[PDB]
Amino acid sequence: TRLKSQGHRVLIYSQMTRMIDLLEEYMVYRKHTYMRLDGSSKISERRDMV
DNA sequence: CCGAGTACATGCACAGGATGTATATATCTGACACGTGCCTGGAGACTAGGGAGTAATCCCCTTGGCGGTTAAAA
Repeated sequence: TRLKSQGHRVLIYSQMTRMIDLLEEYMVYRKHTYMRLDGSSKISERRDMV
C-alpha cells in the first residue's frame, strides 16, 4: 500500500507453490492484477505472460 | 594399546518439474432424416368349398417289475 502511491514494479519470490496459489487467491480479492510464474504452465503461456 | 570424537561419505525422503494421458470442445460434412406425390404390389374383407386331424374306443406288443450268477467295479 505504501508502494501504491509510488507505483513501481513488485515481484514476489516464493519457494512453496501453495503459498503462490494462496497469494493469487488473496490478491484476487484485492483487485490487483498479476501473473504466476511456475514450472507448471507451458512455455507458450509463459512466453505470452513474459 | 584402547576409547573418544571429529570428519567424510552415504543413503533415504521430499518436493519440483517434465512428459504421457485422456477428456472436453469445435467444426464442416456424409448421411441419416423428412416431406411430396405414384403406384403397384400387397393386405384384408367377404362367400363358397375342402379336408385332415381331434376324439373315443380297443386290440396288442413292449415296458417295468421279480430273484439268481458270476463278471466287473472297487
